Amino acid sequence: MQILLANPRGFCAGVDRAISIVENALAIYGAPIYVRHEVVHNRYVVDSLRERGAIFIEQISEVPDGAILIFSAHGVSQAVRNEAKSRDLTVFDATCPLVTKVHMEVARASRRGEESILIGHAGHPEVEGTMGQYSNPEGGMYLVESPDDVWKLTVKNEEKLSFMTQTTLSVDDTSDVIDALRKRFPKIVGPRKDDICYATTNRQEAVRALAEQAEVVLVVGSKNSSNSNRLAELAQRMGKRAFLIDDAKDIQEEWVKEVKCVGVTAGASAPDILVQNVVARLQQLGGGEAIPLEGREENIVFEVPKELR
Ligand SMILES: O=P(O)(O)OP(=O)(O)OCCCCO
Ligand code: SF4
Repeated sequence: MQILLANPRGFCAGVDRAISIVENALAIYGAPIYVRHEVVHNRYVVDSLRERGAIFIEQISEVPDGAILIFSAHGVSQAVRNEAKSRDLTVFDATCPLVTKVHMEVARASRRGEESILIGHAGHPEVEGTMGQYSNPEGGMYLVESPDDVWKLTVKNEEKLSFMTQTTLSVDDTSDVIDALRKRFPKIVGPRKDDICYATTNRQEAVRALAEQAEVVLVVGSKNSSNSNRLAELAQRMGKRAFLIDDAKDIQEEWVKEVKCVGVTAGASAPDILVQNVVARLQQLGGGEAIPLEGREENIVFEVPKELR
């Protein structure tokens, strides 16, 4: 059985920065360091950090006075930030710079009192954080997930309307929502294409090329990671069996029995050691040396804030 590796795969620049922010906090200040939400949606990364004394909470009212609190890479609402700010807390912000870029647009729309539409998945923490930058009651901030949602949306002034997206969506599905938004609201203003980040776009392009070659695709990533689920979905829609797995223990022998080519990729929140262990297990199940595919080069790094070097 041949094993192909997608390229690019695995950690993006925002995830590497956010993990480094927690580790450095722990190294500088000691345990405990509190973190609002899983710093990234990866069970291994979060368990790792938990065993080293990070405490992950959902709500700020779970954090003691005077503690150190880190916001996860997904970002947080103005309300969360004020709730932390007017509290005793030392805060470091691990929000990815590419999520903050979208927040700055929503904030500008809010100040002008002009309506904004976010394309994103209800309940996702990045969506809560981004919707949560809009506060002007004179305007409005609306979430849409699909063309159907666009077809039922009514707004107050469609002459003054902008859109923004979550960064970890399907490029193809988002394109269909934006096509609907432009047809419904011909004056709507937005980015050229979407706010989908380089890392999401690049891993979906890489998984398309992988699925073209492989009969079965394993995507290393946790169930609550949006971008990881989009990679699995993409391979499934190309007609390949695709599984989202946390680690090598999850591989069921039936999935690769009689399979001549298996592909492996990893979401932006999944560490390389997990892919290494998945490859070692596929080798036990008859796979040969892992062959990395040729891929688009990634060169972006985001540094930790100087306070945490
Ligand atoms: O893919 P999602 O947005 O669920 O988040 P993740 O933690 O799995 O991957 C890194 C994204 C962090 C902010 O975009
Ligand atoms: S997936 Fe994209 S937006 Fe999210 S942390 Fe990575 S680079 Fe940033």
